[PDB]
Order: sequence, then C-alpha cells, then structure tokens
Amino acid sequence: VETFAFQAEIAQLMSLIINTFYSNKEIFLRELISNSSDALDKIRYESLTDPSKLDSGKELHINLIPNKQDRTLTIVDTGIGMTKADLINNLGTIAKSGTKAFMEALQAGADISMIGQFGVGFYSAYLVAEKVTVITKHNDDEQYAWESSAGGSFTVRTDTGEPMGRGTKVILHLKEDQTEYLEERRIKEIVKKHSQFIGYPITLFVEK
Ligand SMILES: Nc1nc(Cl)cc(-c2cc(OCCN3CCOCC3)c(Cl)cc2Cl)n1
Repeated sequence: VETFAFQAEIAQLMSLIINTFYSNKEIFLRELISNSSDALDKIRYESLTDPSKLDSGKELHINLIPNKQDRTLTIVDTGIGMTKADLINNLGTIAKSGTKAFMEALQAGADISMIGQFGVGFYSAYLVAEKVTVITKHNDDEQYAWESSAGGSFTVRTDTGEPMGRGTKVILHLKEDQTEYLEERRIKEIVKKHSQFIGYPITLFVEK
C-alpha cells in the first residue's frame, strides 16, 4: 500500500462536503451514475476507431448493488477505467482547478447540488459515505484499488479482488444514518427522479 496526501484544496472540499449541513444528500447517486455514463461514453468512442478495446467485455452498462450486511452501496460500470496515473492524479491532485472553480461559485450563489458542473461530483459520495473504495481496471494497466476515509490522505494498492474485465466500481461504506440508500424503493426513486434518461442500462440488484 502507498499513502498519498490530497492536494490542499481537494482536502478543503472534502471537509466541506463532510461537515456542511445539507439535507439533500441523494444527489450523490446522480453524480456517480453520471461519472459512470461518461466513462462508458469514452470506451464506446475509443472502440469505433479501434474494436480491440471491447476485447475485455463488449457490454456497456451500470449495476447498482446494495448490501445491507456490509452496509455498502456499490455503483459498477464497464466503462474505460483508470490506469495507476489517472487514479492518483485525477482523484488527488488534478481536481484542484475544479474545486477552486466550485468553492469560488458556492460563495457566489451556488448550492452543493451543483458540484458536478465543476467536475468534482465524485466527492459528493462523502455526503453519505464515511469511506469510499474505488476499484478500477484499464485495458492499458492492471487492476487497482484506491481508498480514502478523508482526513487529508488516500491509499493506492494493487487489486487482489476478483478481476472485473474493464471498468470501475465505487464502493460506498455508508454512514450510520444513511442506510435508506440500501433500500430498493429508495434507490428506484432516486434513479427515476435523477437518472431516468441515461443511455446505458441501469440494473438495480435485489438482495438475498
Ligand atoms: N465511474 C468512473 N469511471 C471512471 Cl473511468 C472515472 C471515474 C471518476 C472520475 C473522477 O473525476 C472525473 C473528472 N475529473 C478527471 C480529472 O481529474 C479531476 C476530475 C473522479 Cl474525481 C473519480 C472517479 Cl472514480 N468514475
């Protein structure tokens, strides 16, 4: 396991999302679902001008896997995925510009639900999650697991867990009081209301 520090502005954003009073937390699902859709758009394209990219799985989709036992909600996509570099730089250093653009817009009329407009929508996961684990596999690199419970740092290690083919799974280890996001009808409700017209199939797994 390697340990890295969040660039100071990214750390300030995460303390903000984690510590600000905002009751409309359900937007986090919309924001993960959009990120997934974007990454699937990206492998779709890269496969037109190259059909070998789908050698790692031709199905382009999004699965929603709640788990009451583990108290996790996992969003999985068969999108482009991230290489070691994307994972490290994106998540922990390069969101610097967007966070500034976002925090600069909050103290200027914006509200938290506008986070994705500045490309930092991933961090809205900290509204319901105490820990986020990201599993990713890029055609060009091996499988990685990124993790953070905030606190100014994150970890990157090689993923021992089952291979996924190509894609990303964001595992949200929910806060004690947000278990309603492990509920079929509640997930169904947020998707219908927020992600109704996503161009890839969204499957909500059932428990047991
Ligand atoms: N589902 C999914 N798939 C991929 Cl390939 C990436 C991500 C993802 C994207 C993120 O940010 C994208 C926008 N910017 C990219 C450059 O770095 C700043 C952010 C983030 Cl932050 C996290 C994930 Cl998991 N999620």
